[PDB]
Amino acid sequence: MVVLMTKPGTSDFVWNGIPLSMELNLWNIKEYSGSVAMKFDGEKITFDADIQNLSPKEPERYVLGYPEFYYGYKPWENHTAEGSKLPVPVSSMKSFSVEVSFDIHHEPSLPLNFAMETWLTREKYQTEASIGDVEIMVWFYFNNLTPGGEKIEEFTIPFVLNGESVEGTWELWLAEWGWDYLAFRLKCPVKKGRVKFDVRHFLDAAGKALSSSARVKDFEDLYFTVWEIGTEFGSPETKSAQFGWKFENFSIDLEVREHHHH
Amino acid sequence: MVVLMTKPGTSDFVWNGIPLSMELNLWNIKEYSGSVAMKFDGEKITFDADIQNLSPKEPERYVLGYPEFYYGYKPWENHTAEGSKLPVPVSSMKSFSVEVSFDIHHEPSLPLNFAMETWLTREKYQTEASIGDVEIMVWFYFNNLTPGGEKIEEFTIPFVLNGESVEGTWELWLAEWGWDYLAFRLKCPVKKGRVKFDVRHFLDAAGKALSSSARVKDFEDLYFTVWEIGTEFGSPETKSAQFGWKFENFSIDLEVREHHHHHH
Ligand SMILES: [Br-]
Ligand SMILES: [Br-]
Ligand SMILES: [Br-]
Ligand SMILES: [Br-]
Ligand SMILES: [Br-]
Ligand SMILES: [Br-]
Ligand SMILES: [Br-]
Repeated sequence: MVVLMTKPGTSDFVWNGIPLSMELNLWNIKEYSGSVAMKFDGEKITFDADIQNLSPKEPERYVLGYPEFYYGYKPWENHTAEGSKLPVPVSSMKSFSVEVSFDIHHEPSLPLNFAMETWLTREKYQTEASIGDVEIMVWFYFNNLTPGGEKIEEFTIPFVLNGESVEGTWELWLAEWGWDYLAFRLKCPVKKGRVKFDVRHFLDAAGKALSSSARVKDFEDLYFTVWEIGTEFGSPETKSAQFGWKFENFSIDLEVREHHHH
Repeated sequence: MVVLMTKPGTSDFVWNGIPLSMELNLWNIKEYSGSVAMKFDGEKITFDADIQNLSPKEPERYVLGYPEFYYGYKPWENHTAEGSKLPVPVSSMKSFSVEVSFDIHHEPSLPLNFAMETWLTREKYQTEASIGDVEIMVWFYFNNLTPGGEKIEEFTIPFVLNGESVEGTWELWLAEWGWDYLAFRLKCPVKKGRVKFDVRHFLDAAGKALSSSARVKDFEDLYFTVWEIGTEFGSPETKSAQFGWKFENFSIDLEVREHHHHHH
């Protein structure tokens, strides 16, 4: 299964029996010159960009794009690969373990992160996120890039790094924009390696942080729609972007609480 | 050569052609029960503690002990293993690279660090440290423990981590006690791995930080007496300690400055 993209768009693929979507996502790019290439070869997914003459569509949104791949339904795209077990309500999720090997390369000054995210929505199949909805980001890497909003808390969350169980300190950045923006940023970023973690830990911390919010009142009743894996890049000042990534050894294990458990 | 200790004290040993001293150091423990064991087997050095009924000698000093090994002369113990190249004046040191593989294990609540250190003295073989002398610690790991004094600066200092060159951010903690206490703490602690770094880089940052000191007058003229490698542990509320460590693949490389003979 060789799936290749050289311009913005979305393609579905199957990796280790998991149905997924790849998105060469340049959402906030107005214009550009150069090259972009996304490829899935059956064993791995890679992305490379060597783009110039950049301008943002909306300078206030800061980042330029998010080349990624995802499991589940992405609301902003009205899209899901066939056979995905997502969306599921947050209350029915016992655990959601994600495993991936990664390598991030970039031109040194480039604002960039290695971020994973979900959209928590009131309705199962929304086409946007608004007041009452949540965007939860998990940053494993960052370079000359700070999350949006303000740092409100710090959480200790375990994960497996290169087969070793480690306790990470995750900064929580909150913003009350069109929707609720929550970004958990690892204090000690990792550019390459293999990580294994349970998304449930980030859902617990986010529910606890939103426990006094007048906007997100029924946290556990929201639908966990997707799990996106990619790199946000750029700033309103970025005119040239040279970077890429490689993802390998990918696996997801979703545990849903049902009547036969216990 | 097998070196084994099961109570506080010192023993000399030779590792990969390097003369060293091991110290089962419980310096601030007034009393204890349970087991302590330090061992060198030719290839590695290990320590294990399963101690209870702990009480400090001086509660104000906070930590309970520092089981360690060292290269050179430790002033407080008036001791050196035969054949060490230290003490040397700081000005003479071009480079002092240290390499070690380490694994620290401990009960989760235990106050503990993986800290390396030197004592910078005015005279070559002092028996203690006082005003004008410096204590410089390098913390690669910490658990439920903060260095003494206050955070006065942050420094970018490179090191090799698991064969990859990295640039650590180190907090500098400074305290004006009986001597000057300086502690460089890695913002991103590592309890297991392989590290290679140059002590000269920490001395350069310690020299800058102490540039306008009324106590420390001439940094480069002081003697670099020792390089201690161990784990500080405990607190005045610590009643029992369960932890251990293992150190392997140890090497040091001292590069001294060359002299040019003047005829006057
Ligand atoms: Br295409
Ligand atoms: Br690059
Ligand atoms: Br961390
Ligand atoms: Br997991
Ligand atoms: Br233990
Ligand atoms: Br660091
Ligand atoms: Br180095």
